[PDB]
Amino acid sequence: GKLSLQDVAELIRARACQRVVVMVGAGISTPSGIPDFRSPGSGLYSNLQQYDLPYPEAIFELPFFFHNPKPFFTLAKELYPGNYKPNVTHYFLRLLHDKGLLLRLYTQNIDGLERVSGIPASKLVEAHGTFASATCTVCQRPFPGEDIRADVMADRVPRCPVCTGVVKPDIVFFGEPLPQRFLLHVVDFPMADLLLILGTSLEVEPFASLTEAVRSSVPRLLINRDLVGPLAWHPRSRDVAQLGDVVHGVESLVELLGWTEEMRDLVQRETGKL
Ligand SMILES: CCNC(=O)c1ccc(C(=O)NCCC2CCN(c3ncnc4cc(C(N)=O)sc34)CC2)s1
Ligand SMILES: [Zn+2]
Repeated sequence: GKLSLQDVAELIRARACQRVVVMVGAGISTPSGIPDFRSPGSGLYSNLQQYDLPYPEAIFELPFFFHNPKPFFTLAKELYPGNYKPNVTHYFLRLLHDKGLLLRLYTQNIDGLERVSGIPASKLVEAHGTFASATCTVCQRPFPGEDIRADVMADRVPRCPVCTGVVKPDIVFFGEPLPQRFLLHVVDFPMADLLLILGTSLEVEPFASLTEAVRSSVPRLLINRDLVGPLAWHPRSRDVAQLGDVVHGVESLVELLGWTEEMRDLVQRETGKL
């Protein structure tokens, strides 16, 4: 350091960074048409009427859900795969994976767009869960998300064929532990050679501490509206910030990498398929 974005693009082009750990949050999917839930006016938590919620947290609370699962299932029908499309940020991470450089992608999002973009499940830590599978709330039988799709789209509350309990998509609700796959962090963070943080400032724990868990010389590259959170509170000499609009930050890195044409082709193939 002091490193630039171009310096990092060169280390990626040289394949000196081949165990990239990526952490992403809400800021990467606003260009797909999903506002952060906290956005005034447009965000889930400011639209209690269209979900029929009595206060915003209730949508991810287990006792409310048991009392009335319909608000959560309205969200599930909106966020279920096929409604929103990944954007260039997600396709960039797909390209990182197709090139052999992605160790893990840790996502705070529940929109499932990393998996839609074609990154395999084994590369993802969906830290707040996923619509891609569901579990009986009573007997714990697992179901593929496709298996409750028809119910979700027809506004029926899916039921378990063994015990008749309600079947809930595998979103982690308030107060529940993170998914067991979260503890891959123990193995992945000491091993990362490049930490890439997109569309989140990682203020909330246990994510916040993870930013310090990479080794001393690992570059940490933040592509985010602003430099806040733990990278700001405790800067390291190989940190890079690319601020402002995350799509422009990522298009800029894609060009420095020489992947712009390869990105255009990938986005054409995929949005074809969708
Ligand atoms: C420490 C043990 N458990 C925990 O720390 C937690 C368990 C459950 C937690 C929780 O917040 N559950 C609700 C799901 C979250 C998903 C991400 N989230 C978001 N907030 C704001 N905007 C967005 C946008 C999202 C998207 N685009 O998918 S997710 C999300 C907050 C609710 S936090
Ligand atoms: Zn059951």
